[PDB]
Amino acid sequence: DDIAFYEERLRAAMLTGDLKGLETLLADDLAFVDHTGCVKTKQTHLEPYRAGLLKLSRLDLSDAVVRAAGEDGRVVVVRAVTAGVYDGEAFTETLRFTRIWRRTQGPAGWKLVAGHCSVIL
Amino acid sequence: DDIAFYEERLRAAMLTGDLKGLETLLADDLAFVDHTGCVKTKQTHLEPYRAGLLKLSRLDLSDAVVRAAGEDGRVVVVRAVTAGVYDGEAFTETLRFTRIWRRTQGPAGWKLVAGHCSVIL
Repeated sequence: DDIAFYEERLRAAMLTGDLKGLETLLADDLAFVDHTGCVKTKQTHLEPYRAGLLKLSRLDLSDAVVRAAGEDGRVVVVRAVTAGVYDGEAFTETLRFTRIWRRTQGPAGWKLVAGHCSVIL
Repeated sequence: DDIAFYEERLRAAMLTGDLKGLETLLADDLAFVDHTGCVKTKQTHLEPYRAGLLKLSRLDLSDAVVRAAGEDGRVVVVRAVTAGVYDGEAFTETLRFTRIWRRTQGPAGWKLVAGHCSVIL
């Protein structure tokens, strides 16, 4: 019902490095565009978390816009102020995220089918 | 049914500056993230076309990925090689586009509810 629950779950899993949490939230057909415009799969997307190459210290979301793409699709567009370490280097980055969630059944929930992030300039 | 029809319609409307075509394809609740991470509405998104401030000469799409966000949502992630004039200046830009289409009824079709574009680096 409320995509805020899943958005918050995702934020927590990313911030805490909860790989199992991330694996649960992301659909296996994930197509995720990264900040260089490269299209990543679920396994390539989660690799930095799984290797310990990405650790986030800050992930502050604001200005969320939510739209419906039918009863079973939800778009979330949000501003994210982030900091952490990536590939051995401290970083700070401010991004716009677009995320597309699909409704899932069996266990009633939502999973992430696609997303895009790019820097806010 | 085939989101390729609407993707191709959109490509043609953008390339030809068909403002009415664009107005038909874009939902009124459009949230579109531009290449600086700014979130635009349908009216702010179409303004450069309507003013004659953006004219495209090239819009070559490739490597399209399509995903379903239920029966009534479709995600398209595509590489776009573009050129034109914007605000009086010739430009060339290569982008990744993410587009989220919703199924519409009455006239059976699809309209764009959200999107994101960023440069491929």
